[PDB]
Amino acid sequence: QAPRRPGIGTVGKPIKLLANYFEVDIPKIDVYHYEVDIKPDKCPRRVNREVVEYMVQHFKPQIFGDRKPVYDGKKNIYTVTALPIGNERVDKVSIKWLAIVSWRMLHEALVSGQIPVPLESVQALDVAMRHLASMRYTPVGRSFFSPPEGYYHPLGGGREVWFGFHQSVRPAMWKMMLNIDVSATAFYKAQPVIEFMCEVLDIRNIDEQPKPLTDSQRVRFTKEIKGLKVEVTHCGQMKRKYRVCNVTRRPASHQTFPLQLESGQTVECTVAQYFKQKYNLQLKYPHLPCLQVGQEQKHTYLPLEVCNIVAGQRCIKKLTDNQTSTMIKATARSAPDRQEEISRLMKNASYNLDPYIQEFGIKVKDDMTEVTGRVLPAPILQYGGRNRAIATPNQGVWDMRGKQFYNGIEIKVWAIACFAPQKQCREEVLKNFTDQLRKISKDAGMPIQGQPCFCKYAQGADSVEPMFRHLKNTYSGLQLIIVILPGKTPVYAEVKRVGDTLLGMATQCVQVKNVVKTSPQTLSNLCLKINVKLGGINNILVPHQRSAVFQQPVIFLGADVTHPPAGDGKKPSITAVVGSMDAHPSRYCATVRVQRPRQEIIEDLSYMVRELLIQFYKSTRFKPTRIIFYRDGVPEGQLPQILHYELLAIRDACIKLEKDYQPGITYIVVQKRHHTRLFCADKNERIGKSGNIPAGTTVDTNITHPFEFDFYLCSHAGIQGTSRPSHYYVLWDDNRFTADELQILTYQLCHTYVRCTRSVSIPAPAYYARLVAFRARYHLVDKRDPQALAKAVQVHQDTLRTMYFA
RNA sequence: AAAAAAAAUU
Repeated sequence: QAPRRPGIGTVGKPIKLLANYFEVDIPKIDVYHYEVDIKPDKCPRRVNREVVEYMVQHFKPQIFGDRKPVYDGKKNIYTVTALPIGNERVDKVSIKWLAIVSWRMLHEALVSGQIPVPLESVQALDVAMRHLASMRYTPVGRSFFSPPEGYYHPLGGGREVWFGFHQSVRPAMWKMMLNIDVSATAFYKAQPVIEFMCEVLDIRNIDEQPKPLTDSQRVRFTKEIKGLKVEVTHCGQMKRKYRVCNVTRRPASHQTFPLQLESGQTVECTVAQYFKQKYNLQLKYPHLPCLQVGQEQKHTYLPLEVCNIVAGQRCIKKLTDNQTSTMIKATARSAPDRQEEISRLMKNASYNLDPYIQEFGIKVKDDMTEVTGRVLPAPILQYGGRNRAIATPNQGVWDMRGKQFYNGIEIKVWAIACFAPQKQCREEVLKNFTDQLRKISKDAGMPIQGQPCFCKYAQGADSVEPMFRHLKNTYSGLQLIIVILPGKTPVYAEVKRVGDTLLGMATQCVQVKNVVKTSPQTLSNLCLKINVKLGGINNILVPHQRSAVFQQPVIFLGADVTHPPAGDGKKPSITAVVGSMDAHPSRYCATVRVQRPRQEIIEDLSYMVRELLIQFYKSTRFKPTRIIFYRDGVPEGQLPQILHYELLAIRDACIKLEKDYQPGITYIVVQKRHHTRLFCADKNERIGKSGNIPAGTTVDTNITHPFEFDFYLCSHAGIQGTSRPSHYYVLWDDNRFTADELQILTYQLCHTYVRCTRSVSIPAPAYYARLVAFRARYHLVDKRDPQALAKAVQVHQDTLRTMYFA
């Protein structure tokens, strides 16, 4: 149980909106919940649905009547009236009654408040409404897809775009709502394994050179196919499927396995020879490796040429850079375009004609729910210099033109390390970028004075550490190294490992293409990062517009955790907590840890908060009387456990610091990872080419929680596609914020982000936490272990208190 | 890595 919504907000200008939420009308009835268990039970959900379907259609007069039950594909089945089964395990499948779920109770929860929304009742409603979809389409998380028909969008690397939709049912202010959004995700093309391989290795003619793969080629191919299912072609249309657990180092020609004889003895056989003796198949590519499938001890190896990628597998592995861009061009669409697609999808699903939805007397509205939101007023920013200019945000954006940093750092001692080849970045071009940067930096109050003390060309990652060591040895007062990089490169991680964690030196990296073509905007943005890295302040919130929380010392924290990529289970999850270090709030310090893979709870949270509080005290000489904690979204089903642990840890950090130190805690989870979309009802209110809602629009009624304290705030200007409004859930509040105070404060924090003169989509602290976690992933790049991983992530004392993550 | 937004048996 979270705190109750204290009231609704009154600040700002009302704006009429439409939300991809569709009203659901449920009957006030009892539904009946049965358990099904099937043997074997390691089987995919699509199989179980087949079994249950076969069962329903066949055993009508015996044990089903003419009812239309609904099934989740696993263990749960629901019916609108009781089955003539009583209380009996009927029989490879059995059914036995479990419980009654009350939709009457769910209705009352929504208009009363006094009990938590009953999740078993919501679950039964969801299963019922997605039952037909689950048979017609391929289910993926809470979404549905079908194979490309009438379109084709390959991504490269054996991947392609499938279009589909997200569907979920959620309790809202007075009613259950159906949330529908259009969606698109990457799937693997169903094609032979050899063609998959050629795509991922960029081989244009596999018959050109019949020689084994290089080690790099095999490694690259391996990371790509590991975990996928494949099916075999050499058996008479049997087409047995397997999962890939590895790719052999040896060609099929050289790969051996113990061949078991009828007697039970074993002889050594090669894969190539086996396929000849057994299937009378002489391999075309005995130089290519095999797929190891099944257990890593059952020695089962498949030559590539007898294998196809199984149709219909989603790509969980991360997309590359092109891949991602390619996908966005095919999938993104303006707010109005998306708005039409949702509505068309909605009109074309005909939910009220779904005979399952009818069986349960459920009704859904055809039209997007209308909602009134409010556009919050944007805070003004205070700049420095002799004019002390103000910036007034306009549609979520302002600029540095005519403005000096609130506190600008003078830069007299700085170096250039150019890791791009000299021919691609010659001294004259380098001097040109340098001259430009200096003019711009001087205009911003952060003058880079004179010539660099050191400017040298190098190549490769291995050269970073010796050069940086020399630099630290020779210029112990070096303020900055500008590192020039040739595109994406392993030296970046090396520069950050060496500068952030080994030696404690500030570095600002810049792509050579940006050095070669100096745009004013780009150089100006570089100054923003450089100034704070060197301990400057770019701007502050004009102080009089702040929350009453600033009457006393207050600290703002942001927290995030990043998990290792799919496949990786070895690599750790990373936890990051940042905290404000002044009263503006502008400057932040960071803490970071490594922990058990996949754990969402921030395990060292108490330790981490304690460090931040101690550092806050060192810097301001006050103890905060309040702690405002912004937590990145977690999985809904785990957040009671998350909250219980983390709220206690934060409390513990205070308690373990000093007797009688009890600051008030506000704990807010921020979620961008959801499918709620908001559109202007009035065409004329749409902003930009993308036609999105204005930066600052806030919604805290109608589509939000029926009794708890949550709101949507779209803090940023929509540049492309359809904006995602961030969702804020208040899980704890000792500080008794009113709605306005907390919505305004959250919005203001989106204007304190140092890396751009724009309101960003989440508060600065939460955003910095993400950056910090991402930087630590670079520190771990390696090119006893648990103690070694913790050390790799610990940054040097000389940068530990700086904003190295900007 | 100037930056924000943006789609996710063998």
